[PDB]
This record gives sequence, C-alpha cells and structure tokens, in this order.
Amino acid sequence: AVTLHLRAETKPLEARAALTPTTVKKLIAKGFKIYVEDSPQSTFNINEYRQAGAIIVPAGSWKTAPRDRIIIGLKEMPETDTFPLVHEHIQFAHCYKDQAGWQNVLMRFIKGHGTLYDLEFLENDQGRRVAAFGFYAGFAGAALGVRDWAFKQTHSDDEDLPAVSPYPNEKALVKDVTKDYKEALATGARKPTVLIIGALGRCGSGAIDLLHKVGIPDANILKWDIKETSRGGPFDEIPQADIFINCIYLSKPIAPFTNMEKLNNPNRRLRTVVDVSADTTNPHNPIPIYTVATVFNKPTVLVPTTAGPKLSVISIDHLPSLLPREASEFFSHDLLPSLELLPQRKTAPVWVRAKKLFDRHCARVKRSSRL
Ligand SMILES: O=C(O)CNC(=O)C(=O)O
Repeated sequence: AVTLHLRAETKPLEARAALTPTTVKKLIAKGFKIYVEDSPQSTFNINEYRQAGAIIVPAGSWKTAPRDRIIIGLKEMPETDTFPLVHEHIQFAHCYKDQAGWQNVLMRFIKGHGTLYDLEFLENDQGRRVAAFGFYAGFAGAALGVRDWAFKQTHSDDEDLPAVSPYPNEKALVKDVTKDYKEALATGARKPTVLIIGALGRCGSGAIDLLHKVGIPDANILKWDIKETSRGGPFDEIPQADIFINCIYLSKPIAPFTNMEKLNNPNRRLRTVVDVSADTTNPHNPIPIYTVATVFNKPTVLVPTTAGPKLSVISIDHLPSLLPREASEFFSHDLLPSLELLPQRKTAPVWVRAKKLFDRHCARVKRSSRL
C-alpha cells in the first residue's frame, strides 16, 4: 500500500493541484494513505481535503518526509533549491526538452537516488497521454475570446481588454462571459460567428462547450479539423469569422493558416484570435501575426493591421489556470487510473515507461560529481 504526499505548489500563482479533495477521497477508499500540504495559493480550501480524509501537514513538509512516500505535485520546484531529491516524485519537471537548466534538475534526483515520473510523458499502452489540460484550455480560451469580442463592441479602439484573473468555478466564468456578451448584443452587434480549428479534440470540445453555455448558437460555430485544414492555408474563413480559436499545435514548415496580407482588408470581420496552442518556443508559428505571449495581466496584443477593424490576439500558454478548480478535477480524474497502479509501479508499463525515460535522460547527464 502506497502513501502519497501532495506537495504545496511554489510556482508563482500556480493554483491548480495534482490531487483534488475528490480524488483524495477515492484513493483513500482504495487503501492509499494521503498527506496533503496546507497551500494558501491552491484554489482548494484545505478543509475540503480534511473532510476527504487527508492527513493535513505544513507546506514544504515533503522535504523531511519518510523516503517511502511518493511526493506528488503539479509544477516545478524552485530552481534555487539545490538539495538532493531522495523520493519518488510525480510532477511536471520540464527537463526532457533541453529546457535551460534541465541537467541541474535531473542532477538533484541523481544525487539523492530519487526518481522522477514526469506527468507530461505518462501514456497508455497505445502511446496516448493519460492526463493533460486540453478541454479547459479550450473552454478558457473561448471564454476570453468571447470577452475580447464583446469588449470591442462596447469600447473604443484606444481601450484594451483589461486584466483577467482566475475564477473559482465554471459557473462564475460563464456568468461573466454571458454578461459581457449580452451587453455587446445590446449595441446592435449580431451574435458572433466562431471558427474553431481542432474542433474534434479536447481543446475544441472545451471551446464548443463554453460557446454553447454562453448561448452562441451551434449554427454560428464553424467546426474545422484536419479534413478542412489539410487543404492548406491561408483560409478565407479566418478573416470572415468574428472570432477564431486555434487548438492545433503545428511546428513544421507549412503554409500559414492566415497572414498579414489576408488580414489587411477593410472587409475583414475578424476581431479576436485565441491561439490556445501558443508556444513562444515554436520555430514555425502557423498564425504568424504576433510575437508576444500574452498573460492574465495583459491578455491581448494588437495585430498591427493596415485595413479592417481592430484585431487582437490572445496567446496565453496557461489558459487552464483561468479555471484552476475544474482544470484540476478533470486532470486528476484522468490521472486516477494510473495512480491506482502505483502499488504495481515497478512492473506496470505506464510507470515503468516513465522510469525508463527518466533513466535515459539521466544517462545524458555527464558530471564530474557522479564519478
Ligand atoms: O499538459 C502538458 O503537456 C504540459 N502542462 C503544463 O505545463 C501545465 O499544465 O502547467
């Protein structure tokens, strides 16, 4: 039987959690023992975990926990922490894609004889990820897209969409979006048309769900996926839509989805592009109309068009953080079957694959300290 210890997040403003009070309750029902660190920045109240049966402990207590506990967290630890990592850790560590400082991250595990099971690389036997955040990335992206479009109906071009902040629950977000939307319609604006590229995936499903909940008619949504995009861009449907939401990550040389030439047109209706797949490291952006990665404090950036109405991009790479509760609940539910295999981790392929991947990347690290 396994003991899990939920590490309080230390990444600034990280409000999500790898285990929710609901998943904790379910794991305890399956015979797990669960510690949960008190965390002020978590969107979950510590008392939810207490009612779920967790043992409540101070933030950072994982550092002195018995070596047999599996330390689970969502995001990175402070790069300023240097002490050896002696536990088995489950987390996103962001150190398998040659990220700055990746060798140092792994060296902490190496020195401590610890283990990293990286959440980004946990996959089923078919090679599909067991847990990610696509649905709420799309849902939050669509929400902000509608808000920006509504803002443009109700404000002058010299004003930009103000700072946004995480919401406590989905209902609260839908209410805000719907209020903005209804105020836009009051002006004489028509219900927006929305083009979604990647409509069939989790991101697309999430975007569609938000739109429906806000009251955007299904007839106003153009649902594109590979069938359509494989024709090759640029696509006229992009400037003709009121709002364009991209869910497909593309990083190879290919004809762009749109470009400044196609956007520089007085007949363009497009007001808002939400690139849910925004990645500042992407060498080949298929929507090459922005270079800034926007953020909650400054969520939109101007596309510098020479004709047509004001156009902005939302290029936030952490959209799920707009709805940290639901994002966590979905992620943790998706992860739960794998977590149930932890007693069997020495043999269960989902965990063995992740261990061997860790081993392989550690072997890439050559250091005099290891001699
Ligand atoms: O889900 C992924 O592939 C990577 N996710 C994150 O870095 C995150 O959600 O904070």
